[PDB]
Amino acid sequence: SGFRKMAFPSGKVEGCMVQVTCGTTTLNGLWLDDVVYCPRHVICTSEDMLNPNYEDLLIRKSNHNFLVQAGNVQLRVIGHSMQNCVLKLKVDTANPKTPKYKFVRIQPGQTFSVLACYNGSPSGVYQCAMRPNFTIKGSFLNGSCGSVGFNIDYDCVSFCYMHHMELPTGVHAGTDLEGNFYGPFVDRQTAQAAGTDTTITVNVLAWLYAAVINGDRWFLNRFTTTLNDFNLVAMKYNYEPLTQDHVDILGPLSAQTGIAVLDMCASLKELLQNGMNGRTILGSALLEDEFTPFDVVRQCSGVTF
Amino acid sequence: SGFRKMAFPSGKVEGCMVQVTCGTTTLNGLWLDDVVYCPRHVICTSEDMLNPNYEDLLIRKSNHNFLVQAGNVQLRVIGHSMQNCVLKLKVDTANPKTPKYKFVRIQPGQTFSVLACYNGSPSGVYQCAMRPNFTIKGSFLNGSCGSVGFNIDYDCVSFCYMHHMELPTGVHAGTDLEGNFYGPFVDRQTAQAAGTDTTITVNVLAWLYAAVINGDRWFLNRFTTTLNDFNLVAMKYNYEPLTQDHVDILGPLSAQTGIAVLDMCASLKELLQNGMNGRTILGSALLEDEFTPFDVVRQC
Ligand SMILES: *C(=N)[C@H](C[C@@H]1CCNC1=O)NC(=O)[C@@H]1C[C@@H](C(F)(F)F)CN1C(=O)[C@@H](NC(=O)OC)C(C)(C)C
Ligand SMILES: *C(=N)[C@H](C[C@@H]1CCNC1=O)NC(=O)[C@@H]1C[C@@H](C(F)(F)F)CN1C(=O)[C@@H](NC(=O)OC)C(C)(C)C
Repeated sequence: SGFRKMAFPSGKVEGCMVQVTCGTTTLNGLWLDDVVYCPRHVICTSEDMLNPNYEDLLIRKSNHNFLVQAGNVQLRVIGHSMQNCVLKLKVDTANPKTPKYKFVRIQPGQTFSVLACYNGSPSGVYQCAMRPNFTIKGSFLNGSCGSVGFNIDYDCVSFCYMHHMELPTGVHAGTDLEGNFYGPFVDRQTAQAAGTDTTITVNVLAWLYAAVINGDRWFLNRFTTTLNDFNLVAMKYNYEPLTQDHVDILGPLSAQTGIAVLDMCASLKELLQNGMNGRTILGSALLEDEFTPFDVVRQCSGVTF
Repeated sequence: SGFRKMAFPSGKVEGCMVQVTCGTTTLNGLWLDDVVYCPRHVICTSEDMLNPNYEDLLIRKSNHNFLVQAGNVQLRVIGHSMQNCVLKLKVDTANPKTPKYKFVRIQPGQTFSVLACYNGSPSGVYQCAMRPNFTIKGSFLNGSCGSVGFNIDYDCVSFCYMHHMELPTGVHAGTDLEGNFYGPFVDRQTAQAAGTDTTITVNVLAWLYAAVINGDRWFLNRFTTTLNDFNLVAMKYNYEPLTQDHVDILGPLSAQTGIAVLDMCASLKELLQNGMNGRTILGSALLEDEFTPFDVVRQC
């Protein structure tokens, strides 16, 4: 029993973290086989950030301008190239600690673990959901760029995120491992607005099932609702519209507790209109939306890697 | 910017997790040098648990009744001894992945990372605080016993907790790595009550500093308070009394922000008396007490 925000064990990702220095900028790099991936803004000076021409900036750099350090040993850069917003530095040594991996582009609503790093040394691990407006609510300071987001499938690490910048709301933005930003953001220090955020309805439903499995039952009522009727309420409270795909994804949890998805939607519908009235659910005074139906199932089956 | 409940990187501890089986019971063990540490209740049947005589039960077990596995490698058990509520299994191989380590008994109010494990394999990592009543609010299922709590200081792993059981209220109990339970608990399946819990006042203040460093400042008022008057209010709302030692520990945060501890206690006094009025601090609708001043400084 008990329900907690839990991150994947970071060991396999810790063995891939290196420090990448160019000029006065020092950030983190991901060393897989004989390539070190890092954000391309590492080649900028504080002034360049305002409006960089990355192609021209990279032309002025050579392999000797990139100081790559794996622990106490310096790695030699023998080639460099730019793939979207990512810099790929070829090194002369392949990472002997390279795990089985893949590069994946996650969807909004999906979660991942972030291994926050500074000077190529891991400092902490936490779980994030990719918000519907393609930002993340992380904890990142100067030097944290190049820190990666990932999920594990027993043996294989699916790298889905690399940290690049922080936006007005204190929210974070970054790319997949091919350098394509999530959202409408650019790696330039100019004002940029993230869209209006929305609550991940399917994740709130998943978390209400986790509450039932754990003994928190007070919010359960005898009503049901239509996917269409519920969406009229969800739109008023800024919740993402619920689809049949979402209902099918929630099937395993619904089957385990014997509570139908439309029945849980009716319980959620009343929680949005009447509020929680000072009561808590799983130790929280708000409705949580950063647990996927898969995060809940994993923590209700003991899935190991 | 951003403030998150963050666990330490688990790689160093993952290399120490092994599977320990005794009869039909399978749980986790901690392999450091040539010794595997695990809960002593691994030797119990579902029947023994109700009222175990561990001394008599362990007498009936030999080294061969303990199967220890690290990955697909079988470690040969060549010795066994019981220290308090912990079993120490001597194996024929020293763990080559043994980090620099120490065993620590943490104080109530302090935090640690838990590497949750099943079948000797790591499942996930989360941060916990040892409550004033010596329980933790974890996420542990059947087979999670043996999973450990730890802190990391650069290269050294300070192991502070080993999971043993779940209490009537859904909370968790366990021992330090010497087998001594935190709190009044015993490894027997009988009803046991954890005391009335209290809020960790020094941690709530550290979290208020974290909020100000992040731009959440609506709760900051122009008032100040004394230690004696703040403690009169804190007593009413079931908070631990704030001491000069607590004020001293808040020093680095107080200096980094330029906000006196007694000015922050006036903000906290008004938050307790008037309530939060549906507002949030760092995305939370309640006052959080599971971040120590050190946890906050580490992320600021
Ligand atoms: C990477 N090491 C940092 C991480 C950043 C530091 C403060 N909080 C964080 O998360 N990344 C940067 O400093 C980027 C690099 C520049 C750019 F993104 F390429 F343009 C600007 N940086 C920013 O994050 C800026 N954000 C911004 O311009 O967003 C539009 C700020 C935070 C203003 C320095
Ligand atoms: C260890 N693998 C489990 C962990 C437990 C299972 C569900 N969630 C958990 O935290 N530990 C146990 O099953 C212990 C072993 C027995 C004893 F502690 F040695 F006595 C009893 N177990 C319990 O946790 C029981 N709790 C209990 O009796 O508390 C007083 C329960 C959870 C009732 C099986």
